Amino acid sequence: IPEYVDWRQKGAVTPVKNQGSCGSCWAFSAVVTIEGIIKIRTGNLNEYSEQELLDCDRRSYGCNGGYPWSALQLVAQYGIHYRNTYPYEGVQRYCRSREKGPYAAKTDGVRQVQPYNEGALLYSIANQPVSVVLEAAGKDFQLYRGGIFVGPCGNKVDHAVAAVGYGPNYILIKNSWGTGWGENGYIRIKRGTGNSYGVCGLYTSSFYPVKN
Ligand SMILES: *[C@@H](C(=O)O)[C@H](O)C(=O)N[C@@H](CC(C)C)C(=O)NCCCCNC(N)=[NH2+]
Repeated sequence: IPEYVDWRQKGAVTPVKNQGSCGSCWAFSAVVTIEGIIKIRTGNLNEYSEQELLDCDRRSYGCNGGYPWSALQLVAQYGIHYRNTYPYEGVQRYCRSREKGPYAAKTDGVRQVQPYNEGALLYSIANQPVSVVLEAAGKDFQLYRGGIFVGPCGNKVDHAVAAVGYGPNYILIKNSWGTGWGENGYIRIKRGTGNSYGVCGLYTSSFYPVKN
């Protein structure tokens, strides 16, 4: 795999979103990976609905948090609508998938990256955007403005994001806190430290969609 990957440069990443106060990061994270794999497999970049996963993933807890793997399983089992059809409201409401016509996109499964393994994660990122988790509660992460982030931070993961690239010393992350946070919405997180958890626990739990 190459020394640099940046899925934005291949036109496979949509604009940075803001989840607001709702604990919907798990849905935003999943949608980044759907938008990516559909561009990779079909040539077309579209925005898909975080709100639909928020409302409809019965294994998750709405704005009280959720699971990227369950959200991804939902898209593989049923499908997902365009963001325009099912726009983001920042609050969990009833599942309205049935009321909104046929699904826009569908995937074929979900796989997990072997946890606590930097190289396995890089291998997956070289193939597509990956849903990853990290510890975001620390004030160093909250106040991040730019550069390759080394912490301080622990490994108590609490925030789902999307890895959309990497370089020799970092993994490139699309956050869902708006374009004014970090590097226009992104953070580069230090890698290669020898810590099996990853910086801020970045290697704890990583999933990606499969599409034939
Ligand atoms: C993340 C966010 O929006 O910043 C959000 O709090 C979240 O989804 N957290 C997850 C953990 C990450 C995926 C690591 C979470 O806490 N999931 C478990 C669901 C919440 C616990 N149970 C109940 N009933 N609320």
